[PDB]
Parts: sequence; C-alpha cells; structure tokens
Amino acid sequence: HHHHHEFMSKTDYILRALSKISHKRWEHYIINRVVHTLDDPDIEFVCQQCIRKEGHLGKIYLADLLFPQLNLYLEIDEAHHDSNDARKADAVRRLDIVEATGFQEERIPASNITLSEVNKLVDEFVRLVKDKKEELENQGLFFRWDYDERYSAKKHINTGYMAVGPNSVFRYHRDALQCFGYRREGHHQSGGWALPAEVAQSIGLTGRVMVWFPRLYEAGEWKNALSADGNKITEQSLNATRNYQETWDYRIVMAHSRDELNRTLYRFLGVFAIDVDKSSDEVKVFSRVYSRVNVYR
Repeated sequence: HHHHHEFMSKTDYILRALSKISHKRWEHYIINRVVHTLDDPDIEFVCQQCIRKEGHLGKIYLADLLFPQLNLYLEIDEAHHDSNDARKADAVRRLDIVEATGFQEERIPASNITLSEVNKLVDEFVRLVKDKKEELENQGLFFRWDYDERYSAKKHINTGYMAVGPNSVFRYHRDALQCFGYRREGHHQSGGWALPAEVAQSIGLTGRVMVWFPRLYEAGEWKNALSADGNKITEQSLNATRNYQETWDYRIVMAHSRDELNRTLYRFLGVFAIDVDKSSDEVKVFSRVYSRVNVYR
C-alpha cells in the first residue's frame, strides 16, 4: 500500500523542512519555533518559497514560511536582499515560483532584536495562524493537509476550478489532464493535449483549447522563455520544418518546473493566447488571458 509515484514521505518532508540550512541569523530559529509551538499537523507549511506579489511586476520575493490553506506567508526581513539573490536566481531557473495572489503578508524584522522580542513576535504570528484556521473551519472552508494528494487532480476536481497559486501544481501530465476530461489509464508524454469540444465549452472557454506543457528555456529545437512578470511566453523554433501557424484559441499552460531535489513538476501559469501582431512564423508570443480556469466536472 505504498505510493508508487512518491519520492518523499510526509514525515521526511517535515524533518528536512525544519532542519534546512540557512544564512539568515534568525530564520532556522523562527521557523522551528513557529512550527513546533503551532503543533498542528493538519496545517500545511512550505519553507523558503520564492513568490510573486500582485502588482510588483517582474519582482521576486522570498517567503520564509508560506501557508497554502490560509492565504498567508511570513517574511523574516533581512536588511540585505542582495545575498538572497542566489537562491532567487536558482528558483527562477527551476521555475520554483508561487504567484501569491491573494495572500496576506506578515513580517518579522530579522535585525536589531532580542531573543525575547523574537519569541514575542512569533507567538503573535502563531496565534494569527491559528485564528485564520478557525475563521475558516468556522465557515466550513478548511481542508486538512492531504500530503499524499498534493500533486494530483483531486483537490481541483473537488473545488471546480483552479488558479495560479501554491496548489495548482501537478506531478505528471496526466494529473493535469484529468482536470480536463482525460479519462485514459495511461500516461501522456507529448507537449500538448487537445480538449474535446464538450469540455472546452463546459469549463467556459470558446473555440479550440489545448493544454500545453512547455519547457520555458532553450531545449531541443525550441528556444522558449517566460517574461519577468510571468505574463508573456515567447517561442522560438530552431528548426524550419517545425515552423507552424497557431491554430489554438487558448492554451492552458502547465509549465515544466523543478523542485529543490530537481524532480519535475508542472506548474499552472494560467490561460494564454497568441498575440498575432507580435508574432511570426518563427517566433510566437503568447500573452496571458486568465490566471484561473474551471475544472471539468
């Protein structure tokens, strides 16, 4: 009764996440204090996630702690942001970026503070976390961490739609495709998959829609890129036979990304469409149209 596709048990995740190396003076301490004193194994947490903030275009920050269920992250604020730029640059190349649209941001100054003050600010953050949980258990909106299902279709099918954010990430193509009527047992490995017309219409788009699983760097005979703000994709064909005319009205983009241990994940970037006047037969520019999309049934 193992999980045939899992690299890491939930317990191993928790152990490594808390014992991670850091260069910030207060980080390891704050993170452990929070999580240990929070003591709630139903609350999902993510450490050291790079994020985008709505309206800060092409800017990348670092959330030292992020809480996917509660729309909340913590920033341990180090006067010096230049040094974190190594990590950030790495995360950008791996596309380990979470669009934290909708998230409440909290801060804890990393500098000029006593142990005692840190303890204080952390106890407050923790109560704020417990509060957010209950504001939501109270409205029936809280679902307990489901680690086994973290990269599968299940939560998206249950919600009815999906949005860019921490949770709309998929292990395999087929996980993503199961959100859009894919019923095959088998795996899908190619770069694209056509929605049936009943599905496209059902989920509220029009015309011809595909799911695209692009690698947004230079690979094979494509030199592809994602824009600094994450709203434009450019696609450069490196082979003449490969040049084509775009015939899709919408592409649902599940981009290839990699985690810290370099395992492949697919990250929902939103729904895109071709920008005709900005494109040619060799280079195409797709602009983002929606950051959210309904899930089939």
